[PDB]
Amino acid sequence: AVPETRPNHTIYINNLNEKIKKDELKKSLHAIFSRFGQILDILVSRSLKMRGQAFVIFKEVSSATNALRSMQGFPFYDKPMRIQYAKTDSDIIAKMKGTFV
RNA sequence: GGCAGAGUCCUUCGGGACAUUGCACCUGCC
Repeated sequence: AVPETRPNHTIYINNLNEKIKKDELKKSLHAIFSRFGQILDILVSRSLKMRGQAFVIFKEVSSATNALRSMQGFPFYDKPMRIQYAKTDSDIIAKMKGTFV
């Protein structure tokens, strides 16, 4: 395939298991991604489109670049999964730039 | 303030049938 591949603040992971809880999927993303840097927050949805994926916000855009080079296609919930950068930024960073100026 | 969806619809929100390897940061009842 031909993925544009672009750097962003939040990364989107897909191809996950379809039987994870909300406190269990958010606790695993904060333990691995935090090892690289400090995480701000993690959101997980269980809708049809979101039936196996999550989003993590890194303190800086560089913190997500390293989390993808080492976690590119790694095991998360008893299964292999590839990570692709997110398409847009996170709404929490909208005010982190400086109380929305 | 309880609770689910965040996938569609009947709807008194009480319950109920049926689909999805797919870029989200959100609403409603009382």
